[PDB]
Amino acid sequence: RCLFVCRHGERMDVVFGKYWLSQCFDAKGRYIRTNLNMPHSLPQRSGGFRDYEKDAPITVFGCMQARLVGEALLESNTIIDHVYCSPSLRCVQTAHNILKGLQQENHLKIRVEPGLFEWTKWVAGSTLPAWIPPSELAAANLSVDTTYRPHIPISKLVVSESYDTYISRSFQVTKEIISECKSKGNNILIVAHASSLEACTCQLQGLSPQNSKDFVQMVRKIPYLGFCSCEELGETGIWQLTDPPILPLTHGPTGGFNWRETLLQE
Amino acid sequence: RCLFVCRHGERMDVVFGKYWLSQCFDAKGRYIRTNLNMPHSLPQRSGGFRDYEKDAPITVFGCMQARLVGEALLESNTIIDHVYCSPSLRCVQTAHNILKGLQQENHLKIRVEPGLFEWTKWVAGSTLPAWIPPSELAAANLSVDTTYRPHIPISKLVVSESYDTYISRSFQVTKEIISECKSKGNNILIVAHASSLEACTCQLQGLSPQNSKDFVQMVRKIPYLGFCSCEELGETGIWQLTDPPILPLTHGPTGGFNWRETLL
Repeated sequence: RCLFVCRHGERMDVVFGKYWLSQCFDAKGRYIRTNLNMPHSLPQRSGGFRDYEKDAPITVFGCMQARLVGEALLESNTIIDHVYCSPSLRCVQTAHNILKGLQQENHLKIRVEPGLFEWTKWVAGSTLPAWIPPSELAAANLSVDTTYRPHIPISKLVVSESYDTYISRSFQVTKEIISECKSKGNNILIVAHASSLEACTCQLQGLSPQNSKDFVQMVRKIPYLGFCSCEELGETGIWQLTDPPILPLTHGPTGGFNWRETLLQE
Repeated sequence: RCLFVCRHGERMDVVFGKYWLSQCFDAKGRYIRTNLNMPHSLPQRSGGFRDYEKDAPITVFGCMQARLVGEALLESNTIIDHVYCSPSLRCVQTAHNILKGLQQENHLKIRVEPGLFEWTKWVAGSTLPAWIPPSELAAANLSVDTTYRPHIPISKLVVSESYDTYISRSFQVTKEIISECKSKGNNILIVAHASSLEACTCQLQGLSPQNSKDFVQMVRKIPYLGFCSCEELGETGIWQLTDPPILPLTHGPTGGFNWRETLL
């Protein structure tokens, strides 16, 4: 048995900055493509385009990262029997595109688990992002399981949550995920956040969590699609981090370029 | 008539650093893949793997950057009638993958022109990179024209070249490129270096070049696949930079990750 945990792909809001909505949406709040790193379309959301502010999508290159990981899993014959993700759109889109690369997009149905959402301290304000429900995610051609009953529904998350609460629910939900997949296929994939890789696996392995200051510093090191593997040893039944079955993915930037501001014109 | 000039895609040596060869090659100099941003294979080179040191390939993401641009050109209904590139492998690979996006890889044949190589002061040492000749590039399934007769062959390049020489030969070669494509298709694509966007278009437009320092500082701003367009106004015959027919491409990094070092 193996638990794979990885981070979502490149985020639109990180690339395109504080006012990224202005690069993606017109005066009427309709999506527009102003860069090749943006897709042809984005889902309509119940509260309009500003719902994207606390729940940004991945980029085209975010999609490509996800697909490269899926293809690498396929190429290594790493069979994924179940896939879960955080309700964050970026996590759902990442999971969908791993499935594409895996060529399992018509077989695997992604189980959206609010339990896997990151520490709610990272959310601005006193309300949660307006996550797109699984029924709408499926309507947007993301391979989500609309029949999945989450272990920690949105109703059970609080924005006030302590670090301890975040680690504890991550431990709790990870055990419930493993428990329900037992004897239903060896490999489980979680697609979530930078913080998830340690939060989902720390107490699973019997380890004590770090203090929150060291935790936050560490979490800043997890690249997009950062990928870890936590295996259950048959002999002892103990879970332990091990080398993933795929190579790491590393690439650099392609910076912003305005030809008028740079090339000689006079 | 339009002249499009763009930079090659992401470079393998830039991503993986000074000791990048150690990440791509084994004790016998055979290519090894140790990262998903590395391709499945690299061409066999006459002087072995160290020839890559001064002539690095593009990465997987460099290829994807190239194909995206090609796809955008196809979507914009922009027809590329001729394509030229620097002999740098990164430029050739980028040009090929642009053709892939255009779905023109079996019709267009890339014209490898050493005149489009960048300022030779960016080459370490006193010898040029051991560029892979067109017949070998074709053998590696890159869509290169093995019959193209370059306007500035490798034999004509000087490793010790001055800035003014680089700017002048860029002007010279661009004019000769334009002249031989006249009345045989309206749009020309040049796939080369950061420095080529300006060097190839400056004097073409009748402009005075910047000094070498301001040139270098500007050159540092040009991203991978950075794309400009220089159009010939039909009324006057004056060439001028204009808005490209495709959107720009901007993305961030996905840095290194050692799970042993970072995770509990």
